[PDB]
Amino acid sequence: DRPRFSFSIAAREGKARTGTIEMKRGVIRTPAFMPVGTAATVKALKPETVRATGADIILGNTYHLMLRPGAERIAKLGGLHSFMGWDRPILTDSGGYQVMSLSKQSEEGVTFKSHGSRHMLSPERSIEIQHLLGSDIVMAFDECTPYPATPSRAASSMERSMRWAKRSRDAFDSRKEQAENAALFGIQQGSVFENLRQQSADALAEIGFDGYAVGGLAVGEGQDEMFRVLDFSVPMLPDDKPHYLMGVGKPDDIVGAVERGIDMFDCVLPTRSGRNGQAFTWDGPINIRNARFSEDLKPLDSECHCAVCQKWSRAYIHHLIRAGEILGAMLMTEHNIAFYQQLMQKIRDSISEGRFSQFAQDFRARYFA
Amino acid sequence: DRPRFSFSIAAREGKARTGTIEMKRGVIRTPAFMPVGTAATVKALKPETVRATGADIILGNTYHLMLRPGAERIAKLGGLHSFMGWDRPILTDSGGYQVMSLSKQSEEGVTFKSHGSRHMLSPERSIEIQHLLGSDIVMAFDECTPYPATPSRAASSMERSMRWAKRSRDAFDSRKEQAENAALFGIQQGSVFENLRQQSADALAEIGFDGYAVGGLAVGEGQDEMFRVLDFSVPMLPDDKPHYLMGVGKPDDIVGAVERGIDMFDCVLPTRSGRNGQAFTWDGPINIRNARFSEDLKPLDSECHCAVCQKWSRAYIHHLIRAGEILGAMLMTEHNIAFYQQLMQKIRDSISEGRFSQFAQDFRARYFA
Ligand SMILES: [Cl-]
Ligand SMILES: [Cl-]
Ligand SMILES: [Zn+2]
Ligand SMILES: [Zn+2]
Repeated sequence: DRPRFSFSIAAREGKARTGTIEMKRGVIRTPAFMPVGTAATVKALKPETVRATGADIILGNTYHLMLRPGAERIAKLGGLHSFMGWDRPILTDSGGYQVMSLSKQSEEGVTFKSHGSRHMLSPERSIEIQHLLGSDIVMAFDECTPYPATPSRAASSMERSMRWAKRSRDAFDSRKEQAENAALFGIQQGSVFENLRQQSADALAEIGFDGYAVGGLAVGEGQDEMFRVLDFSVPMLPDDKPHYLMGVGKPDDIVGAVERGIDMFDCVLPTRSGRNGQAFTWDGPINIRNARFSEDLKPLDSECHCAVCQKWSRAYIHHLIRAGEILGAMLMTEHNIAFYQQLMQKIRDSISEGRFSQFAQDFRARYFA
Repeated sequence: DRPRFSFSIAAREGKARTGTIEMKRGVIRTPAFMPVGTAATVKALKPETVRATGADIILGNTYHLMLRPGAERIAKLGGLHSFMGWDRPILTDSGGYQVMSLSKQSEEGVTFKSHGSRHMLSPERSIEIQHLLGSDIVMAFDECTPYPATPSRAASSMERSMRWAKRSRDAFDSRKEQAENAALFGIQQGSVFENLRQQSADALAEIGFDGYAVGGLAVGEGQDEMFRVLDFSVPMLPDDKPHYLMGVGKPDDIVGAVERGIDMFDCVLPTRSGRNGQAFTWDGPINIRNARFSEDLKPLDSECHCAVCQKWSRAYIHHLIRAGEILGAMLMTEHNIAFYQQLMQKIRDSISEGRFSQFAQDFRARYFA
């Protein structure tokens, strides 16, 4: 009854869009934020809590899960959805970034040492691992180069990534169960160079994908440069397909990226920085460990609708985090993920109502005040 | 409308009793197990989850809370119940054991260094701290001696504890809000010596308390010796008041202690050992980290009614705990506390039905098989 993958744009304002991706396991409202669930858990949250915050889809990692607990093992246990208890869509990263980030490169693929066993990844093996996991949105396997990259290392990694994108496409299409029930996204590369981004976009559009990610950003280029690259890169992608900015980001990063045509986001910031004591508020981030919160009976944020802000004070959460208590990480993480989802809802509503430009201005004025 | 403290025994079988303690913040079904909430949290659980497992009352610690976040601070923030979000009864230990365990003794009290500021505790100060916390069941402040104690160190600590019990009684009665809304328990001491236990029981009964704890056990004496001391010590206490065995214990410890007349228990074992990978089952404890569980799709326990066993496999929880994931600690802890509460429910039902002797035999035969 439900479709494999149907993206519908309900409203536009400038370059920003809002709409839905319908998939067999559920609907994804866009612009969407995906909580990161690296090792088959969104850290410190039950899946029901992740859903309660408003998340429609989570992200899992091919590289981590292939090492622990193992992709064939997860398949034997019934797939990633059943294993971790999340029955809605899951997007899996292909492994390319973490192989470079955490762990021998050739045209066939890459061999590497686990962060210390030896493992192989290729476009075909990445697609097969994501099939074994049961991913709903499969990412093409690419080759990343560190930042800052020379123009030579940018062009060579990009063209190989495009050759690997065609191999990923073919491996995915060769697996009937995958091609009938999942979607495949290609990844635009080319670093900060407009002509390479164009060559990458053209190659991916020639192959044909369900969605297009902007890769190679959120690697330490600063917000000004990221926005500058998004300015020319997103219009190169097919307008009628979703645009996914990998690894981004801070709340203001997300707002500016939506203003430039991005529909999907993932980032560890709300979870990781929550465990570290950083809470997001409409008046900017706060560090709850600061002594100024020790007797503050207000919730983390005065407008937030999350269950944490309905029940517990800053003072209590300050105590938990300073004491190293697990409940501190749980409450900070639930609030931060809920805050991110409320940001996405405000973005979606304001685009639908044709007042997203004003929302972005009002958001920034208060958030950086 | 609700009474300050009303203990009713609904059924008996041998020395075992089952019934209720009615208090202003709720009813406590006995025999009762109290999850330990040391630093104003039952580790890795929201209070709603603690309640969902069946807990009627939790335990907090005078010694830890007076150091962090501070008793006057908690009172300024509205009391411990409001601070941590648990609106049901709270029993607070008086500080005597942790002062000895974790941190200069005289007849007036004890001075000590925090585990490194300097602090004072006396019967009057302990009662006042528990008043500031808003405890529902206040423990008399006593002087503990390490195990194994000589007969001289046992008698001297006990008689001082009895002098301190009268001072605790007087300080409690002097505080109208405390005396009208909370209860006060005295602590029997005397180590493994029958005559000292009798002198202690007589002194406490002369003073008069709402309930009577058996102190000085669960300090490394083994189950045989603990049971031997309970055999003669519990009958010395007033029959018409609750009997509280502090710091106990393993499931078989609890069953045997109920067989000897104990009504209330607290222990860190289900929480602490849950975080460490030990799950309690009706077939005995298992360590979920063991490789034998890596592909085991069964729940932690085949009969357990808890939400963890309804949803997740041993294999998943094995992965979480081996990966150091917070959700592993959350799920193990919820299951273990739920298992303890189901044990207490089975104990209560079997005493009510006059088949507790058979339950204890059936429990032990299966648990140690
Ligand atoms: Cl994270
Ligand atoms: Cl604990
Ligand atoms: Zn909130
Ligand atoms: Zn269970």
